Amino acid sequence: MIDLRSDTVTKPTEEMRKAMAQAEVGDDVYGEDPTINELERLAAETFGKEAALFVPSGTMGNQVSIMAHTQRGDEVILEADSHIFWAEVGAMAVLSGVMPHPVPGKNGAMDPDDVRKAIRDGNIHFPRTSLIAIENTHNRSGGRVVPLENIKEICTIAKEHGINVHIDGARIFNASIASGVPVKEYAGYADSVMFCLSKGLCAPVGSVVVGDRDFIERARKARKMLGGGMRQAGVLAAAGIIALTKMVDRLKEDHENARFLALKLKEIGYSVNPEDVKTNMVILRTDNLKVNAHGFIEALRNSGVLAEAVSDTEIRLVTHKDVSRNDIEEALNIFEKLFSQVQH
Amino acid sequence: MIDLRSDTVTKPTEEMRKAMAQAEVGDDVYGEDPTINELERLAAETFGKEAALFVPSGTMGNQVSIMAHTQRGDEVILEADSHIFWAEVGAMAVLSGVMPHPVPGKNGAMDPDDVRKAIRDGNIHFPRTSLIAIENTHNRSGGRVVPLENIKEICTIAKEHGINVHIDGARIFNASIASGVPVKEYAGYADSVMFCLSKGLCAPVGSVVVGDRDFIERARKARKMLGGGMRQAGVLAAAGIIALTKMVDRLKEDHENARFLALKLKEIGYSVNPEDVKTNMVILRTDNLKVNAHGFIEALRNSGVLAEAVSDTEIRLVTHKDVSRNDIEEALNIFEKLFSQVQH
Amino acid sequence: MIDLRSDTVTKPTEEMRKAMAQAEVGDDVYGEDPTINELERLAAETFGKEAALFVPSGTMGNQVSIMAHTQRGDEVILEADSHIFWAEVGAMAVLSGVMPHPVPGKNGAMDPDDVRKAIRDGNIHFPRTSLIAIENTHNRSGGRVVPLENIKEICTIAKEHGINVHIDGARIFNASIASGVPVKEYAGYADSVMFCLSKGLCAPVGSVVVGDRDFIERARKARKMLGGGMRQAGVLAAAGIIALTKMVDRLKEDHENARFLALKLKEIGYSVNPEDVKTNMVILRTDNLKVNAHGFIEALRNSGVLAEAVSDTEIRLVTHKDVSRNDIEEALNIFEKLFSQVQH
Amino acid sequence: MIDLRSDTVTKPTEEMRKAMAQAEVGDDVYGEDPTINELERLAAETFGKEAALFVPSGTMGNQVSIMAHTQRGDEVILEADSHIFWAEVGAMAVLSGVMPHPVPGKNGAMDPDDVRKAIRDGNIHFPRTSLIAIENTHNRSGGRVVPLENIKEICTIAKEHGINVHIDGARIFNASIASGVPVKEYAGYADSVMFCLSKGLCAPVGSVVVGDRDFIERARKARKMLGGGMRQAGVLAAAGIIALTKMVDRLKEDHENARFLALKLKEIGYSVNPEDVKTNMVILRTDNLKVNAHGFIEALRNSGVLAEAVSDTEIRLVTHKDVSRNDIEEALNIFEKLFSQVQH
Ligand SMILES: Cc1ncc(COP(=O)(O)O)c(/C=N/Cc2ccccn2)c1O
Ligand SMILES: Cc1ncc(COP(=O)(O)O)c(/C=N/Cc2ccccn2)c1O
Ligand SMILES: Cc1ncc(COP(=O)(O)O)c(/C=N/Cc2ccccn2)c1O
Ligand SMILES: Cc1ncc(COP(=O)(O)O)c(/C=N/Cc2ccccn2)c1O
Ligand SMILES: [Ca+2]
Ligand SMILES: [Ca+2]
Ligand SMILES: [Ca+2]
Ligand SMILES: [Ca+2]
Ligand SMILES: [Ca+2]
Ligand SMILES: [Ca+2]
Ligand SMILES: [Ca+2]
Ligand SMILES: [Ca+2]
Repeated sequence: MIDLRSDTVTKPTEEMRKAMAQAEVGDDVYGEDPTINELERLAAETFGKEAALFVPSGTMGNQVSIMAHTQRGDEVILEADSHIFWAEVGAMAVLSGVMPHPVPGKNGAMDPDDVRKAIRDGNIHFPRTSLIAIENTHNRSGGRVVPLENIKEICTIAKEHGINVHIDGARIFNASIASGVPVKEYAGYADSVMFCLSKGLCAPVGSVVVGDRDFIERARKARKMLGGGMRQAGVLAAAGIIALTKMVDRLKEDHENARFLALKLKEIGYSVNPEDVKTNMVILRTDNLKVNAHGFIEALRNSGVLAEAVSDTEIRLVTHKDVSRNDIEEALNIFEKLFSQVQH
Repeated sequence: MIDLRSDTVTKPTEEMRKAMAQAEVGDDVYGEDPTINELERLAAETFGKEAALFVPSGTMGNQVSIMAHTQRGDEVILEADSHIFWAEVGAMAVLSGVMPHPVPGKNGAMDPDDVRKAIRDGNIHFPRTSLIAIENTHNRSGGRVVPLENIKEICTIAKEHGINVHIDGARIFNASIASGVPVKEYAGYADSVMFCLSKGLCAPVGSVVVGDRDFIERARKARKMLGGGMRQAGVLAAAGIIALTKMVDRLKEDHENARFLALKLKEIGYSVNPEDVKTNMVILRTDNLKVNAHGFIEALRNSGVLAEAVSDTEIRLVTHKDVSRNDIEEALNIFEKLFSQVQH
Repeated sequence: MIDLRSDTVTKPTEEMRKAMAQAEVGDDVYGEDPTINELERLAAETFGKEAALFVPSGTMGNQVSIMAHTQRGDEVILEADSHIFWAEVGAMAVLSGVMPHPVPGKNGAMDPDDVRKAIRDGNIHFPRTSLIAIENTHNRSGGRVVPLENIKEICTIAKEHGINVHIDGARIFNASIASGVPVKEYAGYADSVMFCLSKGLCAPVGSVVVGDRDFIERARKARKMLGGGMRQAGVLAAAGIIALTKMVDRLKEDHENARFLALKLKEIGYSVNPEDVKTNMVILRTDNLKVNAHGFIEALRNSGVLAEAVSDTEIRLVTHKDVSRNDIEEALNIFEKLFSQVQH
Repeated sequence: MIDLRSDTVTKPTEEMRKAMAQAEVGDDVYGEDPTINELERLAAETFGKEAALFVPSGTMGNQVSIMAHTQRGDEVILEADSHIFWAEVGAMAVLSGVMPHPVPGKNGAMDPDDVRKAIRDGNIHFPRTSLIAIENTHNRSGGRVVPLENIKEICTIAKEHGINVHIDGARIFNASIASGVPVKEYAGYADSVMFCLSKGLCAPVGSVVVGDRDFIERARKARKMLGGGMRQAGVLAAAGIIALTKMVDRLKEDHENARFLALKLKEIGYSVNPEDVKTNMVILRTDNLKVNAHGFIEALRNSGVLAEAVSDTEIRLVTHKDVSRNDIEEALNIFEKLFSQVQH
């Protein structure tokens, strides 16, 4: 099977497996795991922030950030197709008692004027707007890179109102590799950033939240409440340090493989826009096929290629360390064989 | 002052004042207030439902309905400009732990195909869609009437998936008067309807939720939790019986006054669409004026007319029993004088 | 029927009925109801506070106070048998996301040393203690009066830790009449007090929260969220002004009737402690009877007397304006006849 | 340092470190991690249950169980000193919207008659009792073993009412070793059991929830919402399998070391009851010392022994794999040297 479903399926490198076996550990509830502590120090340093917090998932990273930024009855502005709204189980309503205010963007970029219009006036009928969340890269639109200028303008709006800014940077190193913007420059326009270790950077488990000391203290207590306060989690942090410090540069290979995949899919005749492919994701539309996305996914699966439908007419293909150029070429031979069987 | 801010400002009639003074009362927590019990009986009968529940506000009516229809973490589909999302203080997230799924409609009518697309499939990442809310009339769009066929098709969609349907019928009698659809007919396509007594029907306080016996018992316990469990509330229900049984027919006068207001505002030169005015509300746009909506609201207030801005470029004018045709004519004179000094 | 179930069953006086009929009203959402505004002014003045808030029930009064005093995850210290824990539908957990810390008291008075021990230290495992609630009079223990020195010492403890203090003063005027302590004096040791109009003071609907300006504005927004934001509620406030200004002194009659009831029940042979009866409630124990409290309640109801069991072995009898000494004498005759057939 | 603070401080065995490095992993969000899957199969088999769910902490295990057993506004009966109430950050109120009903027990055993009395009647004022939680062993009382007969009688009560039963079995294998009761026999009297891998069984991270298939499916979705849905968590489950299958028998050594510690502390002159010591915990009281528990903890820390104060007059000592008999003897020499310096 060639697995193009997600970059979460990456398996740990040999260096990571060794580091996990040899990890120096302690009880993180007492702040005594030295490898967790070093991962958090490195993460804060990398992002230009005072403090950092390891969490067992990107979902938890986002939700403790929302909890630490908000009070009950607040409203959170976020992009209408972003992960926090789409695919985090409604946690923001249950855990934090906040409402989402979905703003449809273009490729993850909310028009700053629409962000302005979404902020609630001080009026007894309205929730209090206390948080704006930005996702970079933006998953649903195809791993698109949100321009730094968009983040800067939204930060400017937030400072005018006293509103917190959170970046869902699950794939912020993919954004950085594609744009040349260092992650600490994105992070300078936010109060908090969540970034994942367990996607393209190939750690088996985890993400990190970075921000100011007082915010991270609140987020750490939120983590305890949600159940993310682990014991000898240095076993995980050992792999996370390798992910953060050694696995960023090679994300360029995933980007090259996704672009090559898209170029050749277009040549075959599929509805793909290679010009849209800036990081490790390709959106393929079924408009010129007689099957819908779900039927094409099943046909691919039966032919040895795993992918996911993100709508009835769109499939998402995701590259990562565990699909090589050889694997991409094999997948393309499978896509080529299938095209005459599914074309309209 | 000529008050076009809202139809909530209606004061009780002399008949209502007499009825409140001599209301037969009892302790509603024990179900022993005879006037509450008769109002609920009349309301259930009027709407063709098994049971009904008096509440002190339309907000509480919507929120106990949401609580009784949902579990924590569920999603509620509703129109993106509907009152439950716009102007109920984020209560659905705080009180029920549910997420709104805002669907932008056309004049309050969500496209049924967009409703279909908004229902979550059963994946672990997604909330469970358990409720669809429809607002009729639709406030923000200008008191617009949602077509019965829209409500009917959404009811069919909901039945398929085992999803509940709630009508926010704050102004459902205005809708009925304008469409000719009996309120019982609207209500047959919903599990619950909230309708207000304290707006155009001129009661001083309250709304009523109608629905099935088991739903209403759940909503009654939700009412107790939220603090709507009153004692000798028959004082209020006495005016409510008069509102429900005697004040519906004259809503036609409010509609005629709103249509007259809109026609004459257009003749003066203001940006109004009299063809959009089907019940008791008029939207005026400030696009051809030197001031925005907030500037115009202040100019109007200084000149003796009260209205509200619903955006930076739109004001909402609402007619009701306590603005006569005389008052509308006087307001139009004020609008005419103001036009030369606000015109662009 | 002779109704000893509760003092909530009080019906409005003729003076109240006239006042409701001619109440001067306005839209309370705009702060424009003159009778609500005067009731809140009188209430704040009576209790020595900056501001006040009318609410439709004592439950809502307590719950908006909790919301305005707390953040999600906080803990609220309160007496283990107090109404907020016992009989407010778990609202503090649902609406505010706070945990109760029940402290068993003696006659409603929590030992201040137990309050000290219940305050959480700052550890990551513990909620933040942000509120202490005191109930005076204390309902479940038999309408008992919490000593002023208890309230004073708990106030000192709370001030030390920056913890808010709420008095559930549903029956604070009963406490004041029995103790000689002015309600303003009780209230000076609390941040907020909720007191009821709809119990012994005989208004048909409502309670009032008093406190600081900023707290009351937070509580007013909480009221909007919960659905207590009414329109022309001056109809209710007119009766409330009469309740607050004219119905306090005669609570002495309720106390005398309760004490007479208890003395005569003991003379008959029932298990009652007349020395415990300081306001308008009597606890009767069924330990020397063939029936339990529920069996005795049914026997009483069949004989024309309404009361409530508060446990399997205890019934609560409550006096109020609508049970005269004549009615108490008639109830005692019924109790005497029943004794020979229920006695053990 | 001799660390008697907790059994959470256990470090992974050499066999665990090897197994983590060699773990066969996959993406647990897709159910594709074979080592997680095998751990869950083994756990369900061991406890006689249909299904099992790995979680990153015991706190998360308890809280997803509460979420899966309850609806908003429910009440949970639990022992007044149990971990869910004492030390889980008020999560049950925030995450599930439920109230605790603390019942003071004797050594973790709630009197079944008190459990009966705590169940709420069906009444509009009351939350719905839907869950009873039992903790075995009971931490705060000194690692005490709850008798099987207590669990059986509480199960009997729950079946009469349709109430769910959850065992907080963080240390259920310690209970089993001490009592001879197999864990699947305890579990047969519960709907769910949470047990920890990361305490005495020496895994670095994690716990497991066991129960019926439908309950575990709900708990798995709760885990996704809280942020416990990890990716290649087979690295952790590899150690967890060794913990579950190889580390249970040697808990007897921890019990022998705790009993030896207690016997010799009593001989030295400290206020310890060796007869109370049935598993791996010892409570030492400071009643006969001139210092309180906090001062004694600091004196111990400065002398090379780590422990924790659980009140102002009580310290808890906890044995585990990483304190040997040699370490216990060294700690006792330190306790002996200190006694003349702190005795009253
Ligand atoms: C932008 C963003 N933010 C947060 C998370 C939550 O991170 P998690 O809780 O899964 O560790 C994710 C997870 N995406 C998983 C996925 C699956 C298939 C294809 C692509 N992506 C995310 O894309
Ligand atoms: C559709 C709808 N649903 C619920 C409510 C809540 O009802 P309340 O809690 O206020 O009783 C309202 C209230 N509209 C008040 C208003 C003010 C100004 C202009 C127009 N309308 C509503 O329009
Ligand atoms: C101390 C206290 N606080 C708040 C409330 C809530 O107030 P409500 O939401 O009902 O307006 C009550 C209500 N007691 C009603 C009752 C019934 C039978 C016998 C005695 N009392 C209360 O005693
Ligand atoms: C009975 C019980 N249940 C759940 C948990 C939560 O498990 P956690 O979320 O920490 O993995 C714990 C944790 N006790 C940690 C501790 C520290 C010091 C001394 C003794 N114990 C527990 O004792
Ligand atoms: Ca900032
Ligand atoms: Ca991975
Ligand atoms: Ca239906
Ligand atoms: Ca009105
Ligand atoms: Ca104060
Ligand atoms: Ca009354
Ligand atoms: Ca069962
Ligand atoms: Ca451990």
